[PDB]
Amino acid sequence: GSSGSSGSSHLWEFVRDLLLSPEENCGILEWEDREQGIFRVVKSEALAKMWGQRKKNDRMTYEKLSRALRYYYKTGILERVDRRLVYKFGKNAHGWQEDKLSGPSSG
Repeated sequence: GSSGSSGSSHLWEFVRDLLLSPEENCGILEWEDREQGIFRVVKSEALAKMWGQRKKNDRMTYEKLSRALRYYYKTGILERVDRRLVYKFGKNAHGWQEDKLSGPSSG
């Protein structure tokens, strides 16, 4: 059977899905680099507002959302950038990445 149930939600996933779902996302993000996976948050306000709705957090706002954007750097899910309102999915994240690139080294 197939439906589409994960069980554990995640911001990095929500914000990412928006990039692959132009039908739901309304000029909220931008694809700075498809290969690298870098994206920009054109609407830092709409980004959070929409996020909260997913977590039923009426008090959801960028200031708060970021909390997870900066906490992802520890796990690798996200990649710290030296730009403004510009984030990039690390290697820990999946779905956005393309092609099969591992490297000359392996375990």
